Amino acid sequence: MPHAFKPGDLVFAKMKGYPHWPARIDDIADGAVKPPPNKYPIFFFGTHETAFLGPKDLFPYDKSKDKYGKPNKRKGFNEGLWEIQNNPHASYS
Repeated sequence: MPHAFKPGDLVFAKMKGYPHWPARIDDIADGAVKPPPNKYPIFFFGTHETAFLGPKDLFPYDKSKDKYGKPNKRKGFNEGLWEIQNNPHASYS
């Protein structure tokens, strides 16, 4: 059975006006800004951007990839597909 989300989990993450996007739950570095309560720091593959999202907008990657893991015209999306499949745990700093 599922646990709560944890750093390193792979997802597609949804935000308004954007397709379901390949992403991971990030750690918070010592000294870094902490997320709001009940939100997680989401790192978006390809764009390398970060947003704070709650579980309603996080779809586990294994279950969802068949629906959401197809090429998209949006900037960064296809690079992000490569990252989540091929090196989802690397430093992209």
